[PDB]
Amino acid sequence: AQTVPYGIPLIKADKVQAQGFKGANVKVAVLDTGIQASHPDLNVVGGASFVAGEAYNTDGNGHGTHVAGTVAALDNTTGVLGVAPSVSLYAVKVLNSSGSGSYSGIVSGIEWATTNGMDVINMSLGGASGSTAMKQAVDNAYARGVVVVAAAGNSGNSGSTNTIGYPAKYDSVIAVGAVDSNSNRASFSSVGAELEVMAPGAGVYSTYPTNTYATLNGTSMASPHVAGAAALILSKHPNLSASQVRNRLSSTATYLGSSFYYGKGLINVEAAAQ
Ligand SMILES: *C(=O)N[C@H](Cc1ccccc1)NC(=O)[C@@H]1CCCN1C(=O)[C@H](C)NC(=O)OC(C)(C)C
Ligand SMILES: [Ca+2]
Ligand SMILES: [Ca+2]
Ligand code: NA
Repeated sequence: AQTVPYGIPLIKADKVQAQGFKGANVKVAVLDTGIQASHPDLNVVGGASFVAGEAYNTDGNGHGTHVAGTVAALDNTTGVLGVAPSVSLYAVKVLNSSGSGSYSGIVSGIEWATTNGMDVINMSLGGASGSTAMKQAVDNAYARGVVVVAAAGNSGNSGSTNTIGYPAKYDSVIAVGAVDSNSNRASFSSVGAELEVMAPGAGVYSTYPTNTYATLNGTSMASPHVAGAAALILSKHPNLSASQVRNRLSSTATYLGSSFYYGKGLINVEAAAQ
């Protein structure tokens, strides 16, 4: 009855989980379209909503719910298995039903997250431009010790140009690209100097409203693999700093090719969590 999405062992999260580290006590905020809190495979401990007319524990789009499931679907006898199934999960709603958000809404969510003591923030969202306030927000979150992860973008490549979106592009944020179950880069994955690591992003099955499970493709889906990993690292080495966590992830990554399309490569949690 429980399905193991291929991304889990592809990043070796399963080997870490078997060590006894599952993210217990680590706080992760999912900055997204909200989360279907009543899903039986998810346990949402709190959150906030910065979108008018929608509470934070409903997901009318599904995206938030799916991203969250990759970070933390419960390890049990049903549904799927998250990368860090015991993490304390918060839903922070910054995107509307249609999957879009405003700058001030996103910034508010980052700030909330920093203020409320999150350890890791996941932002499967992004655009062609940033804002100064957005930059301030992210830089400040990192400086205070939160690991900040974002999807690089689903723009593919074109010639020698950078298709890395913001906030991923900021240097205090990890930009994650997508690979498929064969470990190959997916075509839609953005490219650029800032790309940092890769994770599973094509054909990712996860939680999905209402009470079901579905497969989506996107750097959006690769991002939470990284957030979940950081969370595992922290549960095994609580003394680490954000940048140390960041460093472990990119240094032990599996090389796949040039950094412009693959950054340092595919994350390897077992290696990173040593
Ligand atoms: C996750 O993969 N998020 C990706 C986009 C992204 C961009 C920059 C940095 C990180 C991630 N966003 C989406 O998939 C997003 C959700 C709701 C709309 N959607 C779009 O960007 C769609 C695909 N674009 C769309 O509206 O463009 C048209 C229809 C042409 C106007
Ligand atoms: Ca539930
Ligand atoms: Ca489950
Ligand atoms: Na980056």
